[PDB]
Amino acid sequence: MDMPVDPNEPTYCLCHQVSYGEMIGCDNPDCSIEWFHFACVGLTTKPRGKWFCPRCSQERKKK
Ligand SMILES: [Zn+2]
Ligand SMILES: [Zn+2]
Repeated sequence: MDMPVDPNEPTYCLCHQVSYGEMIGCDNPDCSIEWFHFACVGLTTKPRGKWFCPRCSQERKKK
Protein backbone atom coordinates (compact mmCIF):
# COMPACT_ATOMS: atom_id res chain seq x y z
CA MET A 1 0.00 0.00 0.00
CA ASP A 2 1.13 3.55 -0.95
CA MET A 3 4.80 4.56 -1.60
CA PRO A 4 6.38 4.97 1.92
CA VAL A 5 10.07 5.73 2.66
CA ASP A 6 12.56 5.52 5.59
CA PRO A 7 12.10 7.30 9.00
CA ASN A 8 15.11 9.42 7.74
CA GLU A 9 13.08 11.30 5.06
CA PRO A 10 11.93 14.88 5.97
CA THR A 11 8.78 16.37 4.38
CA TYR A 12 7.12 19.75 3.71
CA CYS A 13 3.49 20.13 2.36
CA LEU A 14 0.32 18.87 4.10
CA CYS A 15 0.82 15.95 1.65
CA HIS A 16 3.88 14.78 3.67
CA GLN A 17 6.29 14.55 0.68
CA VAL A 18 10.00 15.35 0.04
CA SER A 19 11.67 18.48 -1.48
CA TYR A 20 10.28 20.12 -4.65
CA GLY A 21 10.77 23.02 -7.11
CA GLU A 22 8.15 25.75 -6.46
CA MET A 23 7.31 26.50 -2.82
CA ILE A 24 5.68 28.98 -0.42
CA GLY A 25 5.28 28.78 3.39
CA CYS A 26 2.70 29.95 5.94
CA ASP A 27 3.32 33.23 7.75
CA ASN A 28 1.82 32.20 11.17
CA PRO A 29 4.06 31.70 14.27
CA ASP A 30 1.70 28.69 14.87
CA CYS A 31 1.83 26.81 11.51
CA SER A 32 2.92 23.19 12.11
CA ILE A 33 3.56 22.37 8.39
CA GLU A 34 5.38 25.71 7.51
CA TRP A 35 5.82 24.88 3.75
CA PHE A 36 3.40 24.19 0.89
CA HIS A 37 3.27 23.64 -2.86
CA PHE A 38 1.97 26.41 -5.10
CA ALA A 39 -0.51 23.88 -6.49
CA CYS A 40 -1.56 22.88 -2.92
CA VAL A 41 -3.24 26.37 -2.75
CA GLY A 42 -3.77 26.89 -6.54
CA LEU A 43 -0.85 29.34 -7.16
CA THR A 44 0.93 29.87 -10.52
CA THR A 45 3.54 32.48 -9.29
CA LYS A 46 5.36 33.49 -6.04
CA PRO A 47 3.91 36.41 -3.97
CA ARG A 48 5.88 37.98 -1.07
CA GLY A 49 4.53 39.09 2.31
CA LYS A 50 2.00 37.57 4.73
CA TRP A 51 0.59 34.50 2.97
CA PHE A 52 -1.58 31.76 4.51
CA CYS A 53 -2.00 28.09 3.54
CA PRO A 54 -5.41 26.50 2.63
CA ARG A 55 -6.22 25.22 6.17
CA CYS A 56 -5.28 28.70 7.50
CA SER A 57 -7.33 31.13 5.30
CA GLN A 58 -8.85 29.33 2.25
CA GLU A 59 -11.06 27.27 4.68
CA ARG A 60 -13.29 30.42 5.05
CA LYS A 61 -15.06 29.62 1.71
CA LYS A 62 -18.03 27.53 3.04
CA LYS A 63 -16.13 24.18 3.25
ZN1 LIG B 1 2.95 19.12 -1.82
ZN1 LIG C 1 0.20 26.76 7.19
